[PDB]
Amino acid sequence: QSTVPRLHRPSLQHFREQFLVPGRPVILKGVADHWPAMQKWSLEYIQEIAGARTVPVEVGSRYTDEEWSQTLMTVNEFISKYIVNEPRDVGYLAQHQLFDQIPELKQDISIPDYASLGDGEEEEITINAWFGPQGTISPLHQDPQQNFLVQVMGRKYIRLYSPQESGALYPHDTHLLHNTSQVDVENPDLEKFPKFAKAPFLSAILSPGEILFIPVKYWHYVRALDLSFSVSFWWS
Ligand SMILES: O=C(O)CNC(=O)C(=O)O
Ligand SMILES: [Mn+2]
Repeated sequence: QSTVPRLHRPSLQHFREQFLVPGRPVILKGVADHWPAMQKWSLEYIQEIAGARTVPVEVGSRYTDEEWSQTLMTVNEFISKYIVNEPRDVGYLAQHQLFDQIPELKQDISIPDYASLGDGEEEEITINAWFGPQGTISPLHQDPQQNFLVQVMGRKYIRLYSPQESGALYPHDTHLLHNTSQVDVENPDLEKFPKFAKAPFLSAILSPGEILFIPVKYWHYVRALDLSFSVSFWWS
């Protein structure tokens, strides 16, 4: 159990050799801290630019829950019901291609140059928004591409487990959830999942202007500590 390392604007070669090729997480500083988003994206700005648009919203504590569901509403409705007014349930505008929907917002972000070290096309990079209140939780899971998760507003608590530790994370048996752990990271049932207790991990609090590199297939768990807006870039 240790902290994810933080590096200020490392060279492309240093990132490639020490992090990308070996598949090791790192937080990059001084890279996204000057996105216009970092100063422009307030709730008021998001309402002005996106408020009338329809977005998918996940409702419930964790997508692994039984009562969890997905609905559609405007961004203004999402803010009113799940952020500003004392909300009744946790809602999360998660994993949504908001920048394709609202191209004006693309002007406020940039793809990190480190993504050019991959073997894929820039036109195939997928950019997703993650916008929600304090307390959203994305259960421990792994993704099939590299990721840069950029924090714009608020902070997130992140726990990372290597693919080498997959046995101790008890992936779901069904094919559709095989990329998700059965374990609740922050309150694990150690009578049912004893191997989880000894599995090593990295953790961090990701703050505005920071980029977390999540290597392909690295298991990650994310809880928002404040009202939060993150932007993920999936690339190969
Ligand atoms: O930010 C979150 O809640 C979860 N993020 C991701 O799983 C991701 O960027 O791939
Ligand atoms: Mn993910």
